[PDB]
Amino acid sequence: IVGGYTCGANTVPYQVSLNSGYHFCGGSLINSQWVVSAAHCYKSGIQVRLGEDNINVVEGNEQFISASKSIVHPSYNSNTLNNDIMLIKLKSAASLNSRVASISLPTSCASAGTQCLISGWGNTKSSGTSYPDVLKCLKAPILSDSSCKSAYPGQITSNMFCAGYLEGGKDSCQGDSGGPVVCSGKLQGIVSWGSGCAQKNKPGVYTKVCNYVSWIKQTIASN
Ligand SMILES: NC(=[NH2+])c1ccc2[nH]c(-c3ccccc3O)nc2c1
Ligand SMILES: [Ca+2]
Repeated sequence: IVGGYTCGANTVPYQVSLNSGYHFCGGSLINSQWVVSAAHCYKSGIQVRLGEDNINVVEGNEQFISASKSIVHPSYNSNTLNNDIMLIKLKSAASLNSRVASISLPTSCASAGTQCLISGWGNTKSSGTSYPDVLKCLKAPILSDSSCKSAYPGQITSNMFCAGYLEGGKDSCQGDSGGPVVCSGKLQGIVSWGSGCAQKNKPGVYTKVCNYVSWIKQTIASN
């Protein structure tokens, strides 16, 4: 996260870190046995880390659980990143409490102007790599479809939305992929891609979760 602030330990209880010997992506806890992240974060050997704040120190509240299965959306396209969503079932259920809690799925899509909270342990520099130890937060508004499509002509599908600042300086960045974009207490987006990080006129692009709620529900129901 570039231009963001330190969230404060466990203030984002649904945030998870996907770890394979190092933190590589973020994710969101939606129930005690399922996490939602981005299909481009897929790999085998994933350990899900819940209740985390400093990812390099065990400080208490952490729950490390291995992934039992990862379900990438069947229509995920790695060249366009369309349908960039994945579900991870945990080997055992997490113990939910005030530090580890699930986030609700939306009932409607959000409108441009809606303010959302984006969080993650990704890069905090737009030029160079500086990964933080603790969770960073950023408040960003959803942008109108015309500004999004004017910024990335031909690259935005109806399963994507832009959020951020066209003047530059604040954005999600590498290491944040798969994490949450929460607006009014509902999971509306998943960190998916962007051109560089925090560059002027190049906002972040996110998976539009409201288009997948029925798939998420049907898939969890059958697995
Ligand atoms: N500017 C952004 N809003 C952004 C967000 C997530 C990203 N994730 C990545 C990324 C880069 C290399 C490998 C995996 C990634 O998810 N770049 C990213 C850029
Ligand atoms: Ca820790």
